[PDB]
Amino acid sequence: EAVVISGRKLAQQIKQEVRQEVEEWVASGNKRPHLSVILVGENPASHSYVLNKTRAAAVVGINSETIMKPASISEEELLNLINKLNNDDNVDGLLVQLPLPEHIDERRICNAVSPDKDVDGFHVINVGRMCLDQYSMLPATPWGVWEIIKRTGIPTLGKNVVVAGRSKNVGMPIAMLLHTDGAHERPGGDATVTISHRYTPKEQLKKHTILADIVISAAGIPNLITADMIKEGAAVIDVGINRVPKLVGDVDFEGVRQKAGYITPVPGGVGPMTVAMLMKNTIIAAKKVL
Amino acid sequence: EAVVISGRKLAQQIKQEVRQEVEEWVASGNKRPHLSVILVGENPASHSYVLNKTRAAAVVGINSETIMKPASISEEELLNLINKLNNDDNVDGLLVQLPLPEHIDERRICNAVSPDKDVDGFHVINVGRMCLDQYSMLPATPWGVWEIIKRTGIPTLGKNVVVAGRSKNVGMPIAMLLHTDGAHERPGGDATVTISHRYTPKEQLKKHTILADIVISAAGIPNLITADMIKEGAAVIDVGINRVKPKLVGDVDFEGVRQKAGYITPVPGGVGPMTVAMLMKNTIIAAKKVL
Ligand SMILES: Cc1cc(C(=O)N[C@@H](CCC(=O)O)C(=O)O)ccc1NC(=O)Nc1c(N)nc(N)[nH]c1=O
Ligand SMILES: Cc1cc(C(=O)N[C@@H](CCC(=O)O)C(=O)O)ccc1NC(=O)Nc1c(N)nc(N)[nH]c1=O
Repeated sequence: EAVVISGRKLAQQIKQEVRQEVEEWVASGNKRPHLSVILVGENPASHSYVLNKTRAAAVVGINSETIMKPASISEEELLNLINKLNNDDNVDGLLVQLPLPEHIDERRICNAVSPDKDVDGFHVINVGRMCLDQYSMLPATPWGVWEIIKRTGIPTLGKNVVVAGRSKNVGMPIAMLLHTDGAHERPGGDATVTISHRYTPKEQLKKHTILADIVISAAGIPNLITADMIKEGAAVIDVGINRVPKLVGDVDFEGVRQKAGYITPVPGGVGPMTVAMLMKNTIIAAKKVL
Repeated sequence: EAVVISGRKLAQQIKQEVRQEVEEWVASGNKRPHLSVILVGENPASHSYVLNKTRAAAVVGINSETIMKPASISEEELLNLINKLNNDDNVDGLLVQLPLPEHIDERRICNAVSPDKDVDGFHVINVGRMCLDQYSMLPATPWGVWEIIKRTGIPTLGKNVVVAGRSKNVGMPIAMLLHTDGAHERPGGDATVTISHRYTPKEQLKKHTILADIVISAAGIPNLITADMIKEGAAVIDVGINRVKPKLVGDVDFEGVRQKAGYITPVPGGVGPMTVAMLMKNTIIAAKKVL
């Protein structure tokens, strides 16, 4: 039967590392880290995820504030607010929660956060440095998927991996982290990564996943990963979070639970790892390590 | 037998289009374009390739110069020279031929080239924008691989593609272009892409290539790709150039794969000349200050 990897317990340890690093940093004379979160509108999942992020900040010793603005805000007003925070010497990390209303250019907003405060890793310089295997702020969900793999001890070097999805914030960074060189400034997993997306016929997904030692699902389709697509003993990691009055991942949990070696549940899987790795990035930003 | 795609022929066509675009740019009352290539050291492959670039410049009506420096120059001296050329209004495109000596940080050098003169697409901003499917200077060899595919009508949407190699200048951009969305600012191929590299076990590589409608080899390994790894009718594009009496071959077993592939590029006369052609396109793009 498949080990159900506990995302809640792993994030507990990571957060414990952070609250210790933060306390050593404060004890030796430095400012306590501060994270600002800008939240636009009333997406219930957004508010819920921002709340998780600020609860986690408080219990690791990081100060935080959530600036909530109505969905009717103009792009120029958001860019003013971003620029004021970029110049607030108290603020170490600044992130704008996505998605943003249709009339606001998301990519303009992301590049307007100064890269030293860009704990999300969404600024184009952070994306480019990540893609060159340089030291960077790693985006939180891809770094969480990576930490799930590394702390569970699942090998990646020379192994086959399939990512479902190519979004610039989740799927593509996961694929980048997993195929790249262990020896580089920012190490990678040295795996053999296949990238599928909305134009991958399901038949051809199955022919690649049966070869996969690690299937990573970040598409947002319920029941996309089913037991006949996974080989015996493979690790399956569910980034998708779907509402079907219930919440489920992209994997068919019960069926793949029999077939797989490892699996991550939804909720309680990658979710709390996203919040944990954002805490790492905030203290990294407070140190001006980069 | 397989259709052999002549990269030499396609590149000379494209050079012709660039030439017409330059003459019109000049006839409209604009400065003739100028490309500067910086060459460090005496790698003979590097010298041969820069010579091919400056020849193509002359053919398409672009002024050029190669500035050769000994390998013993310092990083600071290269940056002084690069800053000089960034500030020369006569200079439209500027590239530093890779690889550089171990004491020169390649990353710092590529980021030192003004992004508007960055005809290699190597500046971290161009890399970042390419990886977000924004408009950017595409690097030359990946763009040549893309043109070979598109100008031959070889379809990519929903197809399986395997890239052998993951270098930031060649294999990674090729895999980024091929797997990304046709509907974004800079369109992608919408393919299903597998990236293999030096730790991919040869038997596992084979288990992917057999599903592949396109195989692209940028590993630098003679006879890496052999006819039993390829499915029938597939396209096989040989990015590698290996020296193996001295002879030049690709990563692909040309004669063997010739029999099962639907398409194939030769080495030499394949991707190489396409690299030089797309650099001419990027230089007229840079001269026009379009990005
Ligand atoms: C998907 C997700 C879930 C959770 C979470 O808390 N998941 C729990 C369920 C708890 C519940 O059900 O409420 C679980 O899965 O266990 C936290 C975070 C994210 N993802 C993001 O936050 N992405 C993101 C973004 N949208 N914008 C910016 N700027 N940066 C970002 O990283
Ligand atoms: C690999 C290659 C081959 C040829 C070529 O002429 N091939 C012919 C004959 C080969 C021969 O004459 O031996 C053929 O394949 O037939 C031209 C160009 C490159 N590649 C590069 O130049 N890459 C590159 C780089 N190294 N540094 C910077 N800054 N920018 C770059 O784009």
